[PDB]
Amino acid sequence: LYEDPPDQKTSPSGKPATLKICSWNVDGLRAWIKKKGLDWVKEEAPDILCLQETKCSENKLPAELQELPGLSHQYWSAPSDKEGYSGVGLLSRQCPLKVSYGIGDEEHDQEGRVIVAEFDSFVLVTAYVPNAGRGLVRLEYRQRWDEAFRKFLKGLASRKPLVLCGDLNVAHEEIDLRNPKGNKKNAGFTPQERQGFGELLQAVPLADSFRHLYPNTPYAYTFWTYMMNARSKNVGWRLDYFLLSHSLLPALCDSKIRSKALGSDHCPITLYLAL
Ligand SMILES: [Cl-]
Ligand SMILES: [Mg+2]
Repeated sequence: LYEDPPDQKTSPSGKPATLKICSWNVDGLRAWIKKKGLDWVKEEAPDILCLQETKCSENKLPAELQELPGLSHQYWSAPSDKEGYSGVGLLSRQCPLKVSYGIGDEEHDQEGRVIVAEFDSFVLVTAYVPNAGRGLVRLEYRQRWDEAFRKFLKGLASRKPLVLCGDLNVAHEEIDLRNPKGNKKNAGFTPQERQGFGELLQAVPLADSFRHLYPNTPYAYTFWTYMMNARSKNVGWRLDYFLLSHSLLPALCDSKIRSKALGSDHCPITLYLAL
């Protein structure tokens, strides 16, 4: 049983939130639209909306999307017929200084997984990290991914404060999933993936915004398998994060998990900063 606390919209020093970022693995744009994903997003009214697993291989974006109120600057993984392609999206009220795609490493840049948007005061990265796979078939690949990604982000953070959000496909600690003992050998909770996530936090460095604010809170999940009504039982995993440069912690007001928002097998997460 989990109840997200009310939105806290001031920083530790009392500054009003000035930026609201929403991130959501949508499990396919079209299916998500059908399930009222966009109605929810219009209620949330974020300054920036980051979407993962759009499954938008085809050139044509749905019309509902370009028309989304306020969020007129929209960046999508380039459409691709490549097998294994996932697609991410980054939509913004303000025009970014600069937008980039991928992580400068060809092995990891074929599947539309990463968008970088630079603003004046910080850089925003959204990512859909590769799942380690059924029977751990993509585990060795995931370890090469974690290292390249860590290095790429360490590079960005050296220029400007960093915000990374998205589906990072790992539950960090035992408190991060309902069933830690049964999943030691499943994608998302292997020691390798937990270790990669620990090295990410250290090397960049980055802080886990939710767990920073709520260090003891259990049953706070962000994903539930469609299988066997896991969501009804809250049999879930926290795979979605906002990770912040330490220098942004004094700007951090709250980090939310939108437990009841329907539309996908993940729920949205939301970040408030005072910048
Ligand atoms: Cl994946
Ligand atoms: Mg999915």
